[PDB]
Amino acid sequence: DLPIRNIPGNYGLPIVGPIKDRWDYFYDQGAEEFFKSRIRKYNSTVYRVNMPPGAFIAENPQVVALLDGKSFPVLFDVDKVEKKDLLTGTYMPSTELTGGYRILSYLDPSEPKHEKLKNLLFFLLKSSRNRIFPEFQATYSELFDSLEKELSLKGKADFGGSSDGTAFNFLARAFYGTNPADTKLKADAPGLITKWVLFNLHPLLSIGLPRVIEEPLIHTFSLPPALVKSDYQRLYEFFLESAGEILVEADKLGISREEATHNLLFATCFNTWGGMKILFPNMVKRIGRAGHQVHNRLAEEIRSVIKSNGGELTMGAIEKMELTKSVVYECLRFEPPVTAQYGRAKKDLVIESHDAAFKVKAGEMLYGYQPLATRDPKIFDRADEFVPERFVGEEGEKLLRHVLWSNGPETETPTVGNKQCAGKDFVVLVARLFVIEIFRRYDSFDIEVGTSPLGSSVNFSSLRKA
Ligand code: HEM
Ligand SMILES: CCCCC[C@@H]1O[C@@H]1C/C=C\CCCCCCCC(=O)O
Ligand SMILES: CCCCCCCC
Repeated sequence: DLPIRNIPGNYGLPIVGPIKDRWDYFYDQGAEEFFKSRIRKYNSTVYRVNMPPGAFIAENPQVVALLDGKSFPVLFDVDKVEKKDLLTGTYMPSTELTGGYRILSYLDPSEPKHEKLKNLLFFLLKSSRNRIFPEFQATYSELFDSLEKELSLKGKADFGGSSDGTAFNFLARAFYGTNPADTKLKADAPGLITKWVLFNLHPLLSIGLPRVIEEPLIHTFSLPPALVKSDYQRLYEFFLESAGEILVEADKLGISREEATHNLLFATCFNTWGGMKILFPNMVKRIGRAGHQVHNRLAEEIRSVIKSNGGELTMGAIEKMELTKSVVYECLRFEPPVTAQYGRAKKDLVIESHDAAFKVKAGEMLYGYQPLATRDPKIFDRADEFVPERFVGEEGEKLLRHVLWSNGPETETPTVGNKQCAGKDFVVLVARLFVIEIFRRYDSFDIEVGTSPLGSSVNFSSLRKA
């Protein structure tokens, strides 16, 4: 059996310990090296550490970090961890930001409204099933038209600053059969959502600014929700007026119209649009870096399969695209869009890692940095390499149980009883559609890459048309 080890690490002195750890995390090391340096120092993938934000935003920055793929899955086990009010970690954004409601993502499965609200989103997704393909193809075709246009003018095309409007338009049309251009939102949604997301997540982000500016402005106190209230109201009235069909189902599930609307706003703007804002530019970055031979292989597969399908792109056609499916899973393994999962121990636990077991007490906050679980070299070969074909074939597919992007194994299903992403299948689908749209149009591409507060900044510098 595994030896019991004391959990290494410490929290330093009051006040100054957490501050120095925050400086390492944001400025002097960055998240990955913050965690890896401590793995090396402590010779352990489980250890005590302070997490941001602390200061006057979080009451208690103290966590036990789980940084390997054996220990991490404890965070999925709803019998071992409580998942209440910890979506964003050791603080929770004011409910003033969300209409006075505790939204679904913050609810533990023991709360009755968790089941109701998750069932509502499952309905939203199922009801959209026949709109996803045509609306994705229409909106993303327009995006690539715009990018070609920009490349011709500037010699480079900024992906993110057009793709955010594309994603919102796509979601409004797919989920609600509504074109935002036909509404009072016009083209304003990305700006409105970005500001509101910043008010929620600023304690966890760096914008770029020097620490002497950022620390007092975004890392010490919460930004006042009052300042984003009017912007949120514009979004709210869009959802109230556009979500008629879904609100009928909310009524049947026994959810108030107002509670339903705030929840649809959050699922659409925060979970979906926000998640896509991180994922899509990251996919362009990693696929871009994979090189032109990989691009050509994807183009050849995708185009051949669609030709075999009489030119009609369907769910069944996608199942034939082995490399495409594998590349999407490899993006999600290599660079999980949301890196931080938390859970509070409900009872005394014994957590097993690769070489030791550790005991934690009821009430301890557990934290996982997902990239260290999904790039764990004790689980994956070539763990730090992006390998496009990793998940191709029977043996490769077995490894999907260790892909964790959805807050559960990729082989498992989200349910009302767990806290796995309600949109799991939707995300994988639209990520596949995104790769398909690129390579049906282009043989290959080149990119330029920079940092962004969320995800990556990506420019196309060449788009080689078919
Ligand atoms: C690329 C896009 C997305 C990413 C990266 C993503 C990722 C995640 C992650 C990591 C969690 C776990 C949160 C936690 O720490 O507890 C989560 C939960 C959740 N996500 Fe997704 N998600 C995406 C898209 C979507 C979509 C399309 C939906 C539509 C329903 C959605 C709805 C939810 C909901 C409702 C939860 C909370 C589930 C519950 O309370 O049981 N997300 N997501
Ligand atoms: C703008 C929010 C994007 C993520 C939405 C996705 O639905 C899940 C929400 C899960 C956690 C919320 C906090 C996300 C912070 C993301 C940046 C830092 C990180 O990756 O840990
Ligand atoms: C980076 C914090 C700026 C806050 C914006 C307030 C808008 C009135």
